[PDB]
Amino acid sequence: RYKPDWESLREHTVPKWFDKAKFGIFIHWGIYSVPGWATPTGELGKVPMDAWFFQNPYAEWYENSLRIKESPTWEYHVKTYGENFEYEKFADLFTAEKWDPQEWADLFKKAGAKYVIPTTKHHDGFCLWGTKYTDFNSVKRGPKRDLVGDLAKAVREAGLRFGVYYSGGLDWRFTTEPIRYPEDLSYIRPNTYEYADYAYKQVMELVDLYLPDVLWNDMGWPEKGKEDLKYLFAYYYNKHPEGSVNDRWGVPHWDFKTAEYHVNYPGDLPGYKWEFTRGIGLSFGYNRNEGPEHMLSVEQLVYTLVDVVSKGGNLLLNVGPKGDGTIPDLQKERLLGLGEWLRKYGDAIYGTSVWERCCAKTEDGTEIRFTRKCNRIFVIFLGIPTGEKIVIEDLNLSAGTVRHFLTGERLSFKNVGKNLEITVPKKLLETDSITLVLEAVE
Amino acid sequence: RYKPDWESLREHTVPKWFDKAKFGIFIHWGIYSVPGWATPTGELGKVPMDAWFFQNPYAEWYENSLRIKESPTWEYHVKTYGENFEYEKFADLFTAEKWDPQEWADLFKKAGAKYVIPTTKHHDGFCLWGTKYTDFNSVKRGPKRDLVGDLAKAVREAGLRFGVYYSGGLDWRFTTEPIRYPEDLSYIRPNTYEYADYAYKQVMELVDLYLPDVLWNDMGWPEKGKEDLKYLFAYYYNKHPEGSVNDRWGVPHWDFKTAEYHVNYPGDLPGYKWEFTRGIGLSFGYNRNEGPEHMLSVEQLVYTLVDVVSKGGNLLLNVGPKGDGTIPDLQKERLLGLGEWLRKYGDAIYGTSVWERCCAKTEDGTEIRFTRKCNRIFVIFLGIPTGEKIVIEDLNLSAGTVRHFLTGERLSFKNVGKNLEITVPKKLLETDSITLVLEAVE
Amino acid sequence: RYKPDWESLREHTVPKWFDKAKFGIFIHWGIYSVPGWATPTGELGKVPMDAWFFQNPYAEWYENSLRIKESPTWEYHVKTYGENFEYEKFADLFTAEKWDPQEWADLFKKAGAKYVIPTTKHHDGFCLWGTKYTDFNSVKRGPKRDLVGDLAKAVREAGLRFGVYYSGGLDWRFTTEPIRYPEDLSYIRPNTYEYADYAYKQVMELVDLYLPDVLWNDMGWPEKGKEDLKYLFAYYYNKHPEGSVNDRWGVPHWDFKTAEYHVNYPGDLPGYKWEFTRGIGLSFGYNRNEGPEHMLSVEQLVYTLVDVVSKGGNLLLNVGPKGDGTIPDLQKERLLGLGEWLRKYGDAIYGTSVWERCCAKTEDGTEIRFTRKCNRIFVIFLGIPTGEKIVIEDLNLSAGTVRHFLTGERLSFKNVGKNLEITVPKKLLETDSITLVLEAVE
Amino acid sequence: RYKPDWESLREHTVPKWFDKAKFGIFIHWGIYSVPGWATPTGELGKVPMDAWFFQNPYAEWYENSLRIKESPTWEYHVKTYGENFEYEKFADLFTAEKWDPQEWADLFKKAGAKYVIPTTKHHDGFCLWGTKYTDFNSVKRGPKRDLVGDLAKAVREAGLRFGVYYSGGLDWRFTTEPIRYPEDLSYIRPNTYEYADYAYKQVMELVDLYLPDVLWNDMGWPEKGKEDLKYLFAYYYNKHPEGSVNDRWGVPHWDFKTAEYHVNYPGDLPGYKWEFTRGIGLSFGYNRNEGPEHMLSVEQLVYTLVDVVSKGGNLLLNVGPKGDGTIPDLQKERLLGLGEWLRKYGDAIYGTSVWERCCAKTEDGTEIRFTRKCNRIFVIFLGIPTGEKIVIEDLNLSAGTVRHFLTGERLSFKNVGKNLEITVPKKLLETDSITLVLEAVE
Ligand SMILES: O[C@@H]1[C@H](O)[C@H](Cc2ccccc2)NC[C@H]1O
Ligand SMILES: O[C@@H]1[C@H](O)[C@H](Cc2ccccc2)NC[C@H]1O
Ligand SMILES: O[C@@H]1[C@H](O)[C@H](Cc2ccccc2)NC[C@H]1O
Ligand SMILES: O[C@@H]1[C@H](O)[C@H](Cc2ccccc2)NC[C@H]1O
Repeated sequence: RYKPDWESLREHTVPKWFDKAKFGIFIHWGIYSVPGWATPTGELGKVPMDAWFFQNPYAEWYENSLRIKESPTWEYHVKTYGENFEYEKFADLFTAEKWDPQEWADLFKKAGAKYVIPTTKHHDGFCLWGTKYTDFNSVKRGPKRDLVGDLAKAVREAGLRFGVYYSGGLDWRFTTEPIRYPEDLSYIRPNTYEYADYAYKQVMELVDLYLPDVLWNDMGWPEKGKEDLKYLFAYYYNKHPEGSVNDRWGVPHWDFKTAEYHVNYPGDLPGYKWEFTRGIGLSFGYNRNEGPEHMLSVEQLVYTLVDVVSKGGNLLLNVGPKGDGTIPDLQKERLLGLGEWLRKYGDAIYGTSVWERCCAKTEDGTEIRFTRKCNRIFVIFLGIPTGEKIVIEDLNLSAGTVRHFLTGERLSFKNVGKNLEITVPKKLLETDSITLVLEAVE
Repeated sequence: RYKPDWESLREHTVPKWFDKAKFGIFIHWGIYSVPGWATPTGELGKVPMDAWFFQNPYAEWYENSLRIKESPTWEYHVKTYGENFEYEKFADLFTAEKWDPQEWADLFKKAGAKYVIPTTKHHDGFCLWGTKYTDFNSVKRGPKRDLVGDLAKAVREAGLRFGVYYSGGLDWRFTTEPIRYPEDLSYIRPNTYEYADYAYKQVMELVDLYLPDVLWNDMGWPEKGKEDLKYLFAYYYNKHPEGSVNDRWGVPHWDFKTAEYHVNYPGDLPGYKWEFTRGIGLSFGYNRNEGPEHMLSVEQLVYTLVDVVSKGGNLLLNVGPKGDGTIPDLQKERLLGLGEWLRKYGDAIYGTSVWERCCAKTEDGTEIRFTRKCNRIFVIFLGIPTGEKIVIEDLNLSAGTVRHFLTGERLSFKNVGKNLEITVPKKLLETDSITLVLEAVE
Repeated sequence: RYKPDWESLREHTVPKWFDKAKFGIFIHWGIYSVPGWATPTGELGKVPMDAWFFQNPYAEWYENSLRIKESPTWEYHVKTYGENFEYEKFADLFTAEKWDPQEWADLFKKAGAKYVIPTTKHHDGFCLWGTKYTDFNSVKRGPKRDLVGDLAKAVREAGLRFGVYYSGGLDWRFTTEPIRYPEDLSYIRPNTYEYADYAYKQVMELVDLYLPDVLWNDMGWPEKGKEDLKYLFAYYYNKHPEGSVNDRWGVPHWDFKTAEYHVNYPGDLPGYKWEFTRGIGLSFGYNRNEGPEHMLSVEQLVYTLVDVVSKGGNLLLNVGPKGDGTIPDLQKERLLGLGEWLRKYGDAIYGTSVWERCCAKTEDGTEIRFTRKCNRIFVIFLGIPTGEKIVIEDLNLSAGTVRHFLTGERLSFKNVGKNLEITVPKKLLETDSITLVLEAVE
Repeated sequence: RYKPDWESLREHTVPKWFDKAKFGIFIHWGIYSVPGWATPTGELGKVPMDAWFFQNPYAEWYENSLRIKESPTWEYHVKTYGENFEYEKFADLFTAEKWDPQEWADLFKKAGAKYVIPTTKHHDGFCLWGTKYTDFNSVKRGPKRDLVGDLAKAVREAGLRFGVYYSGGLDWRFTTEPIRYPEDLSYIRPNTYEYADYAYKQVMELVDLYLPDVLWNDMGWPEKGKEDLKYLFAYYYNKHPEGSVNDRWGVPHWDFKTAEYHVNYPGDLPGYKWEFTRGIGLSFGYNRNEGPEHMLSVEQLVYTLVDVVSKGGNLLLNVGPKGDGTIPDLQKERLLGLGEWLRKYGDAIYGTSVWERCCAKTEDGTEIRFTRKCNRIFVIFLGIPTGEKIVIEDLNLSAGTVRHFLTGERLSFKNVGKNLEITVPKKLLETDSITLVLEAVE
């Protein structure tokens, strides 16, 4: 039994399943998905926060942007929907007409994901389950359906872990003023006792109805409610020990940390479990303005996951569905392409551990990432070298045998000084897809 | 940007407008205005608090007095309205039948007021705006009108600053026992988390709907809610920097202090901005039992404002309207009379600063008050001397020229020892009204 | 960098070296070592606490015991040393005349310990290093030597890790009344701010002077100083990230938990790192009353270690030296015994991880424990079976091969139903020492 | 009387004398003044903090620097003084052989300073008065003199106000590890209750012995002592109401805020009193490596002061004396320069208030600043224009007359559109020194 205190909850470490899953699908879907619109300005960590909230590239932030008059979103809204059309009104057009959960889970399984996390309530405070705590949810409005639940059955049928995203820190149903600058976030929050009780009841509800594998909170937890978390975590873990919890509660406990786009990205191995999060494009919620110029390429996705994994993390890729319940093809294409590379190279990703170091580079700088599996050292090149002679800078293998991962073919190598040279026959190099993968056994 | 912490809110000082306004109208109007009744016992600071709540001379306290059986109010109520008539029932007779806000603002402008503050919710918890937090408000009951709002438009059209009074500390809708002695106030309060949230939401609502120039709280703020105030003040000031806030919250911040009847009245210059408050009569809410024997005279009003002003304060005079929305003539007379003296002598009051000292007295003790305006020193006599030779005790003017304020007429004066003698020709003395005003230029 | 807050320190998990060490030596050595006397009552968890402190079997508790008049220790003292003989007088008799730190480290290395932790200050508050915060230390009294530092140099040259034990929660130099019942521990403590600073300054000083590998606190941390630990842990981890901290501070953070004698002993796999501690006998400090009847036997030491290791823990075995600095022969014998067994079987102990289950037993009740090392599963019998037929209950191996560990000889086995039967040829059975160890590869 | 609580202390606003003084002298003088060495890296706000403490340009940080092995300061020390030479050894070389406090005060008076504030104790914890709480002070070591008191007597006889600087947040006598990165400041501090008492007792003692006009704390106040400040401020203000306090205590109360070099510098009118501080050069303590290339020029000092004053602030210019007590010539020259300009233009600086705006510029980009004194508006050009035609952008004066300040000569001007043009006859332009100053009366 876990007890309701930080010292006792320290005992709960991140579950083996999570540590091994390596790749998950985040899903930001809500009434904001309907206008599904945002100025695709850039990447968090790259856009000056002085203008960010006024040129918000995150479509889930539509209501906050709409509250800022004379903001691209405001202009777009009045021209498209009209001045008199309140944000909340989108819960009526959000009908998920063409939603098939089994199709999503199927697609996430094909894409190589091992877990899925949908936004159950994002900052606009609209809920995608039949909460008994508010009438602004998907059962009484829009869809008339318990999306969280039906999706949880599907992802589970597909044999995938299911977690929940929940906006503990922000709920615009409790405020009127929009966020215009980062500092605003320190005072424009629900602030009441009532809201702290609401968050607590709602996450308890998610724990009772769905017993998720992950509690992924966002934007901190209401100060007046931080202490409830001792009770909620004990309760949760006691019902579900292999459950997990992220680091965005603003309290002493968490099972794994998080890093967003540029924000918090580790340069080398950190000493704890973490998860990198990002959209395929610049937004989490669907943005009709994003085209391929904005999205990552399959090649880029793979390089990303491999880098995140060689560093001890998991990659939580976000997809942003449309109001009708369909997943844009630009995003479906890319999921399938990552999926495909994972079918071929899964074994060097899933279930792996960090090695002595994460990184290395060749003589002409192709970047190299490492992962472990007991005595087997996977060597992953972000790309496929042209030459057959290959020179890895600063590295000596103690191992006796290096093998070409996809074929098995033993390879010739020798510690040439402070480096290691290996010879890969073009017939092999020609077989790899996106990444030349070697396998060393010391 | 102001931040949600006491140290950062320290930066907000009392707005220039307030410091210069000098005189404001407080308005205590509510369902208590209908019985409009109280035993006119005396002045706060003069009535022994051992009997005060049982002989309450403040008519807005009607419900508290009514809850004390065998109390003059209780007797009067059962004879006039009946045992079976609950206090709350007055919200049905409170119909403001004859209310014209434009007429009030007009009258307050003529009376010389620069700002106005109506009680939006007094201790009986009835609200004079359409709050969404309670059904006991003027839109759903009584008037069927948003009094706060309609009055805010009017006072603003009249070009006057508008603030709000709000009973943060007491709300009898959350208690059943009456206050019988001062000590009772330490435990008979709403006390719940819910009430702290209610106050916070309601003042936020007043800030959102009306963005007042002044947040005038009363009776302290619910202990469980004091910390919200960091957030509310930052929020408020950030929306309205020239906004102001009084000192009755029981937290580290405030823009100006307060003093009631005898309670907290400074003897000389204090080193911060404050505001003296009092009714024209002994009550704030309308009291049909008060006659002129109870009210201040125009002469007394003027002497009061001048004394309060020479000491750095503002005078917040309270008027108590009737249930029909009309302002008793006894009170209208006096407002107009103060107004009249302000038309003549405004320039020695509005926009002034304290001088080296506030006070002085003549040889035969007519009291004298001082105000400044750069190098111009206004010298105000509380009354008009008969003689022409005048002797001001303990004072030497360094200034070269003294002038009779109303005419301009240079006057003859000399430092005669530790005193100053001046000669005012009766033709001049005969021109002043209520106060002989001199003007010195050093 | 770690930051001074529980959330950030959570980032620091137990160092890999500690997780893999499995076996460490504790050393209770102090002026109490001189009288080196205690009644061998029994084991913590088995002696009713109503009598425990009056028949204290822990000899380091001599001063507490002496403070209880008419207690075995009091009588013993009066008779052997006299009434005029204060406990602190032992600091001068504690001369460590025959102490050779390098012999100790040689000794601890032979026995198999991978780390050593001496008491730098026990409840009697005597310090075994030249602290600058007290004169009651080994540099100024007795030994005229920095025991801690001199021992650190030696252990480190033997290639073993060094940690320190510090009695943060109790210090008899700051109290007068002895502990008679467990409940006394709740109010009889130093209690002052001055004591909290002292404790703070002393651990800071140990960090600064010897940068220990483990900070082993005991009896909790002074309530007034609990918040100092955020700073101290951050200070310590930023200077020594591979450093570690136990769980006896009473704050949200720890790297490994502790169990003592019967107290807090897990029956199956917990999910965090812990360490078990006990003496070779019933006391931690030297007890000249203890005979082999009170000590564990090499066989019991071995079974203790295996049991602890199969459950994720480390065993911290305590050694109680004499005031002259020699390690009593009954204890030296036993270390050597354990050390010999480790020489033969250590590869199935050091560097291992837990398996799916920790335990199993033979049809005839010999106890079995498991440990893992990748694909290799070590099956350690707590003793050596007689028959060649071996039936382990409730167990089926999927593994293709099962080898007899010490020789490597493949063995025959088959999953006979819900059990597993293996045949161990007497020649092999006769080869093992104390424990029959098998190796299975899946 | 002030009461010991933030709400009541709010009553104390910044004293009129301080608001009107505008210019003050800071004096960093200590044993660090002896080595008087530092690498002139640059200005705070412009040197990346990742390197800052290893190339510290603030010479008073010598001990911190010395504590970092292989740091310019460490090398410099070892080479010049030796390894066996501890920093505290400088207390004995700090003999102030040529110190004449009255020459200093004469000097500060000529330069224009209206108040002086010497460091009574800097981060190295050496005290420049005969404190009774430490032996590390100027009465017992070095100077054998009460520097603080002797300097207070002199400054006060010169008719200037006296304040004290006290390093409440840092004291290296209580720590061992140096600050290497800004984040260290969060855990490397005295941290003990004993230190909080000490700090408390030492400021109490400065109040008691010299009743300073300003209490200038630095680096925040020990967390354990924050609540002591309610008592101390109340104690101080009740003994000296015209006393004042800066904003580096980290509690709800302060009389004026502070900005340092680039750090916290306002671009336009804030709405509270603040003070700007910087050295004549890059360091506060004497740096014998600094040459004119590192110092501001009299012209830059003047523009600095005008800019600060037009924005509501005071400039606290720092002077760094030598261990013998003489003020280096490059700095004396500059004070005198500033002092001469103040002799001519001071009436447009001392006693002024801010105007509606602080700034404006000429069509040709010469910067302009404004200051007020009732109806008089001073227009200070940061330099002297060449043409006689002067076009100030975005500005219209309602004022009837515009005079050339130093002479009084009426000038011609007209609001040519959105600008204002004035003609300054070269004879006048040639009369001004460093800044063309005009005077406008409305
Ligand atoms: O859209 C949400 C937001 O991007 C947060 C991160 C964030 C950080 C700073 C400003 C806005 C948003 N990550 C989770 C997303 O669901
Ligand atoms: O009627 C209210 C009450 O007089 C408070 C002052 C007060 C003080 C002590 C007892 C009762 C009331 N001032 C504001 C008025 O609206
Ligand atoms: O003597 C110390 C005591 O055993 C603590 C545990 C303890 C618990 C309860 C009573 C006495 C002791 N563990 C370490 C030993 O050094
Ligand atoms: O050396 C002191 C330091 O400049 C503080 C400000 C400061 C801030 C950050 C690092 C070092 C110093 N201001 C007063 C000076 O005496």
